[PDB]
Amino acid sequence: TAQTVTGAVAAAQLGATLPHEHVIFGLPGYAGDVTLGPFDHAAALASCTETARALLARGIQTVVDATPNNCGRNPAFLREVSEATGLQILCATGFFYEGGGATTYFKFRASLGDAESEIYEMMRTEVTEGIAGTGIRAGVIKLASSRDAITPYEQLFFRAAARVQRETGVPIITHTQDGQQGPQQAELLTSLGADPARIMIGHMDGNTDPAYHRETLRHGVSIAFDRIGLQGMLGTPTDAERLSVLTTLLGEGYADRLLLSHDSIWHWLGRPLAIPEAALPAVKDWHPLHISDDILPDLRRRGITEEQVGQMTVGNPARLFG
Ligand SMILES: [Co+2]
Ligand SMILES: [Co+2]
Repeated sequence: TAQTVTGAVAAAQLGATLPHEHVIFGLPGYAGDVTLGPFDHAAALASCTETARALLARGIQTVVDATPNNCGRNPAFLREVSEATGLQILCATGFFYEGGGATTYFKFRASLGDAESEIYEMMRTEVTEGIAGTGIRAGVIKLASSRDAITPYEQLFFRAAARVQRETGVPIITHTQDGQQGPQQAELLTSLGADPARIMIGHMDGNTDPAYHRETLRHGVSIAFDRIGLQGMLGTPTDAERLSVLTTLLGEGYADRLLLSHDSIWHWLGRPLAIPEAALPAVKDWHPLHISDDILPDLRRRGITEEQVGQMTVGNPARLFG
């Protein structure tokens, strides 16, 4: 079964799934901006339930919320959104690339003792028992790595996650930075005995060389083109380039290892931030209805079959998260 924020759910009840999205999200530091950018709970609930309804209208029955522990993750809010709409939501346990922000805590602990075991205990507890005393369990572990390497600090989390994966069977989803380190993540996690049929290497659409994807897929893992709609921001490809690589890989029989998502943020934490005019095109399709309305029909137009589409959007998530 999949562990969702409203309880366990049968694999066959997951339905069409978006496997990497952010219902709410804050970059590390947002909490320090609380005076002028506090959480507007009513406004967030309204906006997020509206979005959940739009997804349910499109046949989407489950979303995997990939928000790390230090980026504003809020299981009780996700449960409110789920209970209000019927949309099934899985949440994550993990911390963001370091790299990234809010890293000083476990880096310091690592310097003074066995941080891997501490991380392992957090992950295990949040997967098996619950988060922050609420009884809401994480349904996926979230890992992230930097662009130029999986750093020794980041590896603490990879080794702790592999251990929890061996003991519980929990799925693992990842973040890759600027289209790098996919093969290394897959190789590291598999070498540690993690189950490749429960690993989704993320942000693989960030690289436009099919050979990079094929190398990752070699480890038996799945890969997600999960920032679909985010176009030419800070090195991201366009969707057209994404789909060009995807059609190639589909044509090589990889449909049962490919997944699709947006990495969208439905409500931003902190003060609202205005998108500069020049950047509007990059973010225009970066929202969770884009795959349903624009992408899937475009793949069908291209000769991708209904069976293949259902494999990416329903078959694979059932197997990976269920
Ligand atoms: Co990410
Ligand atoms: Co993300």
